[PDB]
Amino acid sequence: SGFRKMAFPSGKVEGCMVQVTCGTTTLNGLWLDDVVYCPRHVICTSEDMLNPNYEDLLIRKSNHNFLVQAGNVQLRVIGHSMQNCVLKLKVDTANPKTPKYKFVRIQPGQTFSVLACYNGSPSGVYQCAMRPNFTIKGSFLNGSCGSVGFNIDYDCVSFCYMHHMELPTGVHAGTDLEGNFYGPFVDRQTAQAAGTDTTITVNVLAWLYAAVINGDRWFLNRFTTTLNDFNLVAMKYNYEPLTQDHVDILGPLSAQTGIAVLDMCASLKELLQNGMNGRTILGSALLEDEFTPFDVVRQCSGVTF
Amino acid sequence: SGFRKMAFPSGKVEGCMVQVTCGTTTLNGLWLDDVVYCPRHVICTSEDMLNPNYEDLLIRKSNHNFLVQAGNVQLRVIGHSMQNCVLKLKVDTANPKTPKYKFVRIQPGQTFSVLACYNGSPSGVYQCAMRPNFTIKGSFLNGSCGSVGFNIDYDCVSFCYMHHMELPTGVHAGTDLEGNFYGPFVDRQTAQAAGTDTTITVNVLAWLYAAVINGDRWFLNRFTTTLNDFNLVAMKYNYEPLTQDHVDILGPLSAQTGIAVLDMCASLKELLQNGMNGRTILGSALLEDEFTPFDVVRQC
Ligand SMILES: CO[C@@]1(C(=O)Nc2cncc3ccccc23)CCOc2ccc(Cl)cc21
Ligand SMILES: CO[C@@]1(C(=O)Nc2cncc3ccccc23)CCOc2ccc(Cl)cc21
Repeated sequence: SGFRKMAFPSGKVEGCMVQVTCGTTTLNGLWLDDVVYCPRHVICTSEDMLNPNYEDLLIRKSNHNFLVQAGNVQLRVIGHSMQNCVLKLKVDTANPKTPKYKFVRIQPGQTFSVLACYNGSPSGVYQCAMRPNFTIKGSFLNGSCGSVGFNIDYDCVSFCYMHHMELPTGVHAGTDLEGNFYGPFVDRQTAQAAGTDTTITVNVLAWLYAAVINGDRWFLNRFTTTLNDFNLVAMKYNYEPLTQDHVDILGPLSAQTGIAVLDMCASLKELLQNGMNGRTILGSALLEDEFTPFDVVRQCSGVTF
Repeated sequence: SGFRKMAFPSGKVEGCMVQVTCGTTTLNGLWLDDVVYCPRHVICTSEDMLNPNYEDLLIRKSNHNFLVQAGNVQLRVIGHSMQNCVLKLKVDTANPKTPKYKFVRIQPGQTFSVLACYNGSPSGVYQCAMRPNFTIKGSFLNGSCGSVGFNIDYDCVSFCYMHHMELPTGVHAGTDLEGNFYGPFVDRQTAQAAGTDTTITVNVLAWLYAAVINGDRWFLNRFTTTLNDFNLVAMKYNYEPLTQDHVDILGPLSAQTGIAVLDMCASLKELLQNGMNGRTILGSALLEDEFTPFDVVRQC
């Protein structure tokens, strides 16, 4: 019993974190095989950030301008190139701790673990979701750029996020490991803002199934709803639309608890329209949307890596 | 910016998790140097659990009755001894992945990371606090016994908890790594219950200081309180008493934000009286008590 916000074990990623220094700037890099990946903004001064021409700034750098430190060992950079907003530093040593890995681009609503790092040293691990507005509500201080987000599927690490920026509201923006930003963000010090966000409906439903599995049933009711009527209510409360794909994905949890997905939607509708009435669900007074249906099944079944 | 419930990176502990099997029972063990630590209840059958005589059950076991698996490698048990409620299995191989470590017994209110494991394989990592009633609100299924709690301040892993039991309310009980239970619990299936839980007041105050550091001030007020008047109020909401030690520990956060500890106590009293009025503090509609003053300074 019990239901916690749980991250994947971070060991496979810890063995890939390195420190990347370019001039006065130090941030984190991900060392996989003979390449160190890091935000291309590592080459910018604060003035360069105002309006950077990354190709022009990079052409002025040599391999020896990039200092890469893996623990207490300096790696030698033997090549450098840019792919979108990520800088790829070729090094002369393949990382012996390189796990089985893939680069995957996730969709909003998907969760992942973040290994927050400073000076190439892991500091903490937490779980978060890619918001519908493409930001993450992370916890990152100055020096955290290059920290990565990942999932583990069997023995394979799927890297899905690299940290680049903090927006004025304190939320975060980054790229996939191919350097493509999540969201309409750019790696430039210019006015940017997180758009209006919405709640990840399928994840709230998954978390309500988790509460039922853990013995919390007060919110259940005799009612059901149509998918269209539920989506009218979801639109009203700034919840993401629930698709037939979401309903299908919740099938296993629906079969286990005996509560049809549309039956759980009618519980959610009542919670949106009436609140919790002083009660809590899994120790929360808010509807939690950072557990996917897969996270709920994994946590309630004890999947290992 | 941002404030998350953050666990320590688990890699140093992942490299210590092994599977321990004794007869029909399989659970997790912690392999440090040439010793594998695990709950002594691994030697019990479901029947033995009501009134086990562990000394008598253990004397009947030989080294070959314990199967220890580290990944896909079977380790050879060359000795076994019990220390309180933990079984220590001496093995013929020192763990090459043994980090710098220590065993520390924590106090209620302290937080730690749990690396939940099944069959010697890590499943996930999360952050816990030792509740005032000596239980932890974990996430543990059957097979999770032997999973450990730890902190990693400055490259040294301080192991503070080993999982042993789930109480009827779904909360969890365990021991330190010397096998001493936290709380009045025993490793037997006799009727046991978690005592009435209370809120960790010093941690709620630390988290309010985290909220001020992150730019939120809506809950502040023009009032202060005496420590005794605060405790008289807080006790009515099932909050733990705030001691002068707690006030001293909050000194650094008080100096950084410019909000005296007793001024923050007055904000807490008001929050308990009013609720949040539809507002949130650091993304929460409840007062969070699983961040210590040390955690707040580390993260902010
Ligand atoms: C590279 O630095 C920037 C940044 O956001 N960095 C940070 C990222 N995370 C947490 C931060 C906490 C505090 C201070 C900075 C943080 C700030 C300057 O302008 C920009 C502009 C664009 C980009 Cl892609 C990054 C940056
Ligand atoms: C030895 O296992 C017991 C147990 O609590 N195990 C568990 C520990 N964690 C999570 C659990 C989730 C679901 C099922 C059991 C769990 C159950 C029998 O009585 C007892 C009595 C004492 C002790 Cl020290 C352990 C136990």
